[PDB]
Amino acid sequence: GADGVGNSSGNWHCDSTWMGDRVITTSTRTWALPTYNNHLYKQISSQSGASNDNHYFGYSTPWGYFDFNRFHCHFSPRDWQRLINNNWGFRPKRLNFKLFNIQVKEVTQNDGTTTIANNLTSTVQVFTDSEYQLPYVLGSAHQGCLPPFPADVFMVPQYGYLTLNNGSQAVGRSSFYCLEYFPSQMLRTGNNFTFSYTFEDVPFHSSYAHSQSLDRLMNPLIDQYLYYLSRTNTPSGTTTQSRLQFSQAGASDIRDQSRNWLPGPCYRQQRVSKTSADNNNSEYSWTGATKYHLNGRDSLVNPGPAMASHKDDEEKFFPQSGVLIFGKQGSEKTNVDIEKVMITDEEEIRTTNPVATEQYGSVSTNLQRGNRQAATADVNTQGVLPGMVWQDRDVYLQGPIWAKIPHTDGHFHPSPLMGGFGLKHPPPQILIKNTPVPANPSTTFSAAKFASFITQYSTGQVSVEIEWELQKENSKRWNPEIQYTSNYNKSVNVDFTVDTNGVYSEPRPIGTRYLTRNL
Amino acid sequence: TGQVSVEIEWELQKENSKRWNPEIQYTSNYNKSVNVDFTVDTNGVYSEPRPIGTRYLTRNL
Amino acid sequence: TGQVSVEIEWELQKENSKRWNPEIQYTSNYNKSVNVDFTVDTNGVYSEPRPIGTRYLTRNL
Amino acid sequence: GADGVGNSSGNWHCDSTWMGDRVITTSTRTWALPTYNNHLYKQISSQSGASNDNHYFGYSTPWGYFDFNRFHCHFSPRDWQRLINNNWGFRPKRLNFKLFNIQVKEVTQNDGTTTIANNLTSTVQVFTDSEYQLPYVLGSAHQGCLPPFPADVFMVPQYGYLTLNNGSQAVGRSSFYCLEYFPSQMLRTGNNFTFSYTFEDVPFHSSYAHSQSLDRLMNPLIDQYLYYLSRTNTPSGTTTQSRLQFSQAGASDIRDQSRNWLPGPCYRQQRVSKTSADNNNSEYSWTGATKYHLNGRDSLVNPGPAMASHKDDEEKFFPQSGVLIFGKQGSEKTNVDIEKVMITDEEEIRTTNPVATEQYGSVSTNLQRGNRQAATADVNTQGVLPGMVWQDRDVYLQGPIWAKIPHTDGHFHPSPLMGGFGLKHPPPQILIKNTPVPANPSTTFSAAKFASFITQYSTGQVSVEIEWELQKENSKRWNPEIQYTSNYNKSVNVDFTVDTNGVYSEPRPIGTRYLTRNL
Repeated sequence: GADGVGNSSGNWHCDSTWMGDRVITTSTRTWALPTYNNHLYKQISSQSGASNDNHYFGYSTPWGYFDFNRFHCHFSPRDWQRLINNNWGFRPKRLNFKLFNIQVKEVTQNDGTTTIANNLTSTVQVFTDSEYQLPYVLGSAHQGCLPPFPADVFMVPQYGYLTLNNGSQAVGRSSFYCLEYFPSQMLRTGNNFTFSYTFEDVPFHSSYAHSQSLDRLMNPLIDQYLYYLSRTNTPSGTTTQSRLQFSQAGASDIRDQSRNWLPGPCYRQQRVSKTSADNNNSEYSWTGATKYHLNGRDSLVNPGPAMASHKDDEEKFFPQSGVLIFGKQGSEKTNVDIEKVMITDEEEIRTTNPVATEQYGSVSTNLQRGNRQAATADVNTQGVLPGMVWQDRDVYLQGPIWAKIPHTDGHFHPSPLMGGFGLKHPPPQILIKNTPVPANPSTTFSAAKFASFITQYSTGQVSVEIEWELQKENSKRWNPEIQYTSNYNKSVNVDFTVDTNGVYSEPRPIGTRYLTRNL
Repeated sequence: TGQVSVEIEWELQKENSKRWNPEIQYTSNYNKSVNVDFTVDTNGVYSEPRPIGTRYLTRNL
Repeated sequence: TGQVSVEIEWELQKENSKRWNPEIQYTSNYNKSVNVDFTVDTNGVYSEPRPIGTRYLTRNL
Repeated sequence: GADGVGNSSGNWHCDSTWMGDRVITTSTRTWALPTYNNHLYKQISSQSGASNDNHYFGYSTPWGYFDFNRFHCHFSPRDWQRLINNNWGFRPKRLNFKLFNIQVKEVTQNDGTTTIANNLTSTVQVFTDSEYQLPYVLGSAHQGCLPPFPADVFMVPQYGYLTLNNGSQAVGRSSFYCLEYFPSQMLRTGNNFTFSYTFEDVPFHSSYAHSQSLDRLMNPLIDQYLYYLSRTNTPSGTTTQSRLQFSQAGASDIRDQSRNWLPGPCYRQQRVSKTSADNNNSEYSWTGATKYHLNGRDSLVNPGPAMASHKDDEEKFFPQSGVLIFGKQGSEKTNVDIEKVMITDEEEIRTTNPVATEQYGSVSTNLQRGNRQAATADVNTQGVLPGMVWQDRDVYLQGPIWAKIPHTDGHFHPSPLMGGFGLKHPPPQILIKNTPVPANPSTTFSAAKFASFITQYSTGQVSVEIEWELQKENSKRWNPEIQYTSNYNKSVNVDFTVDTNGVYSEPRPIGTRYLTRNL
């Protein structure tokens, strides 16, 4: 804190710089914090009637929180293009955070019109846990981000959490956390708040696409010295007899060649098309879904393991849940049409990961003999076999930056499914509250709890700064790369700009992988 | 109106005992229930279900 | 015949938790019984009544 | 431990010395230790049918223990007479303990006659808890002391303990202690054991008797200046009228004088006589007893609070349980006659403590008025009132030296009831065991527990040394004191000596208080 009431508690840093190695990003927004719940905790549970897998049990706090998990908070559409076109990889070294210029207003509903006036003595209290002692809500891809466009004002979302349940009823192991029981900093008008954070080592995200499929690793000019079994039986006469022949695989085959590697694992998806006439007429939405079954209830697998989507020369098809889906500007919550959503497309992983809608391969069912013919079956699911390789999912732009690895005895490879950077100790949650002000107590002592409070809210500015490390590309490719370009044709509205009514919108998803590497 | 803060320092006396079999302890019931004990209800009212005394661990006379 | 002695050093990891309501603990039943649990009987035969697992205290995932 | 098998592990000190301030005592005995229970713990409970107050629940260990709680262990009859006749008080400063010359024998029952031979490789294991973590059995006045006469050999008693019960069944709070779970020292033939101990401060025991009763503190020659109400009404005529007169109390009254002090508290006893013809014909033994009621069961109060016994010029009477009772040489356990027991007599406390068989005093029941006459009742019980004084019970000779104060939130005036010195940290228990030797296991692995062991026992010598502090008397009394004297008349046998068959016996109890002090 500092001097106040007529002295600002901070300026607007809010700039982007590029040092040739690392990137430094800063952004600033204006927020408004309501009082939630009327200053009291409440338990919340699902409805009486409900599906067995829709039940939940939890609590809802008066507190509220700041979250920037999304890139578009930290990157303009232009700054996003120094990154993509010019770089193979990037990772989040370090960040910095602060709040300033806090001011608290009180409102009076007298008569039919409200009035709003400053309360200079009121306070706001803020803390960051940083010991990871609370349930961690971030990384679930909720709403309430800092707006992508710097001039908008946003509303701070409410905080809540869930724990173990049986039906709609709690179990004995379920925990209840009172946020009032942490140390926090009470900020009056002239006071300000700061903290800084340091990311743990994490591998770079890969913004390259491969220039070679795992099918073809070799030169067609030269034959292998290994043999495979080419032909099972021979035409000895008008009737064939069994004779085993062997061959060496050259450029005329290439399906029969020996290899050191296999594609990544798969957990299979249903296929649907964007053309409405193609798809079947029924509800398969839930029945045809791919699911995992945990403790007697089923849960859809929305992102799934990373897989190529539409195969080759079919754009029309995408896996049912297998991809991320973003909404356009101003889309309603429920039952919205096809042209309102923006469906992501991942074709860049064809070279390693298998297509989401097709089988991994085929495997031999039985042992052949003289009188019993061979047979085989398609394998729809694979775990990880020694000697396989894969890629991860794009981070895109408006998608999530990081997620927290659960605390467990084992985990295989941590990278999270939606995208981005798995962290064992991610950026800590920041929680904020309006301190309650009692209103006009009775003259005689009571001992009952106060039901009456002054109605008030607060507002101010918030600033975030992150340092990013870059991985440059060095490549001998002769011919030019594919780049991200805005169309040069004329239009009614420019892309990624405000319209005539002052509404900022994002036309399309933008993925991170354009530049090409060889496998 | 305003805020008030209290801090107290307490001294502890540890137990050293050769008893072979296990002690009686204070435990919250593991069975399911509509409301958890020592927590707020659906209307936001905090309550204490039962009195809790201090003497569980055993000494020999 | 003779005697044998074994000594092991164990390292512990303490819990730090903000949970408001009390944990589930392992407790021996306070009701009366013919024999105490985890003790010798009238013929001098030591027995273990039930398996005891290690995980009671709770963490958040 | 030390060199062994042909070298002794210790000598016999065993002597008494007097330095003019403190006394130093040493004694040595020979012991024999059997194996108990066949090397295994057992729970023990009362019988199925039994009185509600006779139930118990506990355990019996293979271990056994050394106890000297009794003076006659540490004092001959002559050494006991420097103490009594020459001293006002004594207390136990310090002690020292050791075991030596351990030897272990194994016995073979083959045919109809046993043979006994050395086992040189066998061991004995001994420990002292000293942290007071076990149930403390000592101070309950059990048998198994070191013999009073140095030439006898004694048998080491078995150890056991009790805990909470409900009926004959255990409760959940009852504890089970395995003595194998303490550190102990394993002693082979040439090895020896030692430890020393230091008593905490304790007030001297009082071996004086008072030369003044609390009745008479004053000189008869002079009158008091205080007044009391001598006479309630006056003979105004043939009929008396009420007039209050007052008087000063001189030597002709002395019952009416003012005093600063009161006698000690009382909890009353029934009276019986040594003459058989006097007592009533019935069983009042249990019904006429004085008892305390704890948790729904009744327990006799055997010693009771310290009180004078037979009043004055009645020797014939003694309180029912109110006194200690010792048996003569070779008395049977149950239903023994009057002349076999030795009943102690405490008359020396008349001057302060009230007689055990009579009331403390009388107290006014009601408020008088014109038409209602005064009334009063006898008070059979008193707690402690401010400004009272009392004395404690004699320690005698063959009675117990000390006891352990229970560990509790409060206790009033710790001195124990049987007699002697209450200690918060008394001398620790010493526990001893024969290490088990397996016998001839089967050739094929079993995993069952061994039921078969070599039959063997051990023996050796034990030595105890205690330092005592003395409090000398300084008195101006002109005429000679009462002393303890052995009768000079001829007799068949001398007192406190062996008989013609070699049996040592103690003729009478000997208390500690002879020399006189003024109150």
